[PDB]
Amino acid sequence: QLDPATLAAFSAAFRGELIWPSDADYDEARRIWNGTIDRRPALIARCTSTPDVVAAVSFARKSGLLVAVRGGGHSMAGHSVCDGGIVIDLSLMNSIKVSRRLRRARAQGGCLLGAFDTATQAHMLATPAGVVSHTGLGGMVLGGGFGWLSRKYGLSIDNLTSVEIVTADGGVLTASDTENPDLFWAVRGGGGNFGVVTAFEFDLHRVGPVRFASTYYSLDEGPQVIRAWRDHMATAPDELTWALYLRLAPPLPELPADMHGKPVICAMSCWIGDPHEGERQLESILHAGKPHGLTKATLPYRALQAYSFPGAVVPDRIYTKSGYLNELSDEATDTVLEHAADIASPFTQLELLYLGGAVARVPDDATAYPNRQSPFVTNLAAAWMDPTEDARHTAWAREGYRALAGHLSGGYVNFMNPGEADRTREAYGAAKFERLQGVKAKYDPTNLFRLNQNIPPS
Amino acid sequence: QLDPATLAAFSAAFRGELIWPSDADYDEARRIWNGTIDRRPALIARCTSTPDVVAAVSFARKSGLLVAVRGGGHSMAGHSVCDGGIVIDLSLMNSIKVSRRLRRARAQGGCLLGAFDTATQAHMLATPAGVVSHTGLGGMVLGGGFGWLSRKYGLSIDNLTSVEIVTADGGVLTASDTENPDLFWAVRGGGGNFGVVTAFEFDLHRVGPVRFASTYYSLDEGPQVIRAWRDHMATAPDELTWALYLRLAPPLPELPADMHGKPVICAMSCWIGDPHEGERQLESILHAGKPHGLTKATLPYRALQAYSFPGAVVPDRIYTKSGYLNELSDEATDTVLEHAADIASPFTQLELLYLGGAVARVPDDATAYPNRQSPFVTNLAAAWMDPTEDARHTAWAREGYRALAGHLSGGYVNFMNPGEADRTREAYGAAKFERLQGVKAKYDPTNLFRLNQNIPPS
Ligand SMILES: Cc1cc2nc3c(=O)[nH]c(=O)nc-3n(C[C@H](O)[C@H](O)[C@H](O)COP(=O)(O)OP(=O)(O)OC[C@H]3O[C@@H](n4cnc5c(N)ncnc54)[C@H](O)[C@@H]3O)c2cc1C
Ligand SMILES: Cc1cc2nc3c(=O)[nH]c(=O)nc-3n(C[C@H](O)[C@H](O)[C@H](O)COP(=O)(O)OP(=O)(O)OC[C@H]3O[C@@H](n4cnc5c(N)ncnc54)[C@H](O)[C@@H]3O)c2cc1C
Repeated sequence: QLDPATLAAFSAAFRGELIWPSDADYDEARRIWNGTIDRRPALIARCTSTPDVVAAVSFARKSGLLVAVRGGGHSMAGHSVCDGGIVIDLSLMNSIKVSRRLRRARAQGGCLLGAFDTATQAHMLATPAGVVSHTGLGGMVLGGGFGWLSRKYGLSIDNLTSVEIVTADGGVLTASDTENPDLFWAVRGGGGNFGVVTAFEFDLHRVGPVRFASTYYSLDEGPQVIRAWRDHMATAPDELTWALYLRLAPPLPELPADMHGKPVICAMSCWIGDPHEGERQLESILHAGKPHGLTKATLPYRALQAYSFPGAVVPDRIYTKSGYLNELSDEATDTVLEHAADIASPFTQLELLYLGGAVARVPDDATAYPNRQSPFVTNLAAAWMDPTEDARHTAWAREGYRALAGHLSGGYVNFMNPGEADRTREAYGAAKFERLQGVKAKYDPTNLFRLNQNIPPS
Repeated sequence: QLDPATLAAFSAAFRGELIWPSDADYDEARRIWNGTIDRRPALIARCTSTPDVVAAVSFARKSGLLVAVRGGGHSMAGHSVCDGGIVIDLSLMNSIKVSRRLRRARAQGGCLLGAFDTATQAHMLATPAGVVSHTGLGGMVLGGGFGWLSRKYGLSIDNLTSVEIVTADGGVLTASDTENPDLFWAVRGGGGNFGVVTAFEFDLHRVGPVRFASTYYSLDEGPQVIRAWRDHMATAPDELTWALYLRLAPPLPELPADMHGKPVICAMSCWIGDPHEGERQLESILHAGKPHGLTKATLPYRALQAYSFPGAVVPDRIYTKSGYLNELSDEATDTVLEHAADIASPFTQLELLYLGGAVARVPDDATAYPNRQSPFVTNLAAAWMDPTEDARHTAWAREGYRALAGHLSGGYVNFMNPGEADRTREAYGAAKFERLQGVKAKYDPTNLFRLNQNIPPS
């Protein structure tokens, strides 16, 4: 229940659409990618411009409404919808302006990654981002953003040159390396904690065809494959990216039918560079076990981005446990394989990513992103359909994480689950957390923006 | 030179971005995909809403400025930029709202196809459109729209249920099967003649992974290959799509070095349905010649959409000559193969497409789109870099068209080049042209919207 004159001012300033609990499209509009999050906002505000976002931020502040901000809706913690507050929904703000000559993209805060990649790839350009096309640019970038171009070109934030952001007081600011640089440091890794980013500006790279391979190894050869991977990646050129996704084999025709539904290692790899050299490089890492269901192709970068994940199934419910590693020992490898063998849903993956490369050459305190120096990421990404099965899949992720606890440190804020609100200090570390609290105290002293991996002020 | 009060009235209502000739980004903003078209507008109005388009249309009408309308800028005739007028530039109106439950997408008139496919594929949904992701949804749909899903699900227009359209008098209309149906018939194939479409609504289809192959055949085997293709497609199920792209072989590692840069047939095919049936279906048509550089993949639809074309290179300059055929005779085939052997540029293709299927089952009078009953499309699509070579690549497409033209009928308005303004009556046929002229008399009597394949009123 809201103050009528304040609501009137808000509606008058707001050119976008307002979705109320009684409108037919409220239920669909309040659903986010993590279907285990069922929440009922008081109001959904579909913003169409920066002044729309200003109006919405101001209205939430005057009304005392809990603020959720939504880009693409992919929050693994469920942060983009609230019970009883306002959803500042940016999904209609999807435009990208690309300069081919200047190698620049200016993208609104509601963009979906596939819209961005399409727009830059019209000119054979790109900048690093995540591997699934319908992820939102917004939350991803603000937490760091990594994927197929990161070992070559860094995190998304390593290519961000400025933002336009609406702060909790209703003001609009530009943050860059030369203008409000403390805020610029903080948004590069600090999440939505300091305001609503309504435009991101990135430097772009020329990225022609990329030689790519995806294949599946039997878990019988699991030890030799994973050891080959971790050995190789410690000295591999930045141009090679090679990731392992332990999962049940999808029922696709390139795979023998007797392997369908059984745990396997799906290995995906690419070479950012000359495709003839890439072919040589990928053949050099494809044979540590027998590759089943091998697909090799020379792909436009936009098609590489659109390819993940084999099977093309969107799961309804998810639960993720994740952390970094500094090393992947033989015993950690057996633990990984032991829990991979117990995967139950065909949409679960136990992901082993190797970052390093350009990501680790950025000095640690240049941004708010922690753990550049830990090259391994393990993500126990449980995903399933049946709501009566939540406990069994959640358990797989939780137990696997616990079993590897001796090897795991830190944690990517963008892979954190709904129950992980207190992993924040550990993820960032004490020095970064303290600096972030100081920027929080300057720019969001009332913690208006607290549906995120939250950094309280002071 | 503009009346101040008229300009002030525009600025009072307009909330978008203006680009003037002295502005930094003028030169990139006025460039369109057909780089041979070098024109200099008085003003680029980058609209961000339906009221922006209303103000821009009324401003152009009141000011006497010639109106260009831009969606993705892919006009093969160069229609989306004008000398001395206003470009009503829709590229920032890129938002797509998808309802998974309703299997509906509402897309703004400025969307790029890859933005649209990213948004629908977030819900494993799709609807037919062209094969290159950076194509604009607006000009494509308005001329009809065909691609990988068309044999199965029709043209884009066969999945179109309504539009929001700003007409030349500045009013906003809805056209659907229930509201202004006369206009609705016309916008489904009649281009931007009737007003600026600010929103399209589409029915969507559930489209999971699709089995896909691309391979290259030597021109030595051209005759048996093309004859096998035309014979197979005559009775093929709707679920198989199979296209031939004659071109120079790209210098990719999957192809033998001795074929790089030589004329070949690039055959691409896919099955829209079960991927195991798809594998059986494609294996059966892959071997009409010896398949070199063979890539087979089981792809998310969004990645099939991002795949075209092998080499992933964007030409600066293009020149197109196209038509339909009712049958592809042996004599036509020989001519095709003879002119393909003369291809000079690595970006040129001679395209041989087979539509039919669900496109041909829509009654001919049901939309403004002509030649549903001709299943063959040939497109001599010259593309290149160096402006000093225009004559040699233009001559190639002209002479191939002339040597085939007796077998050709009609022409897709979206493949017309800048010198084909005179092909309009013939492309549409007498009946459709006459009905379109009456809709023109009703909705754009002053031909404000004449930078398109134009239908003058009455
Ligand atoms: C299928 C899938 C694949 C993924 N793949 C990758 C990957 O390859 N690499 C990677 O690094 N991450 C990846 N992620 C994680 C992703 O980075 C996070 O889920 C991220 O938060 C997604 O942002 P979003 O805008 O879609 O989500 P949302 O749910 O909308 O928002 C996430 C958070 O950011 C805030 N927020 C969002 N937009 C804005 C904005 N414009 N301004 C201010 N705050 C904002 C929200 O308030 C919230 O705290 C993936 C996630 C999914 C579900
Ligand atoms: C590389 C490439 C690949 C292609 N592939 C295919 C394909 O596979 N299938 C296919 O069917 N076509 C294909 N096309 C052709 C495409 O359909 C036409 O070029 C179409 O006109 C492109 O639309 P656009 O919005 O990008 O172009 P623009 O240059 O922006 O516009 C084209 C015309 O439409 C008008 N217009 C654009 N948007 C609107 C709007 N919202 N309301 C009113 N008028 C509007 C413009 O005024 C102009 O007359 C391809 C084109 C290219 C260059």
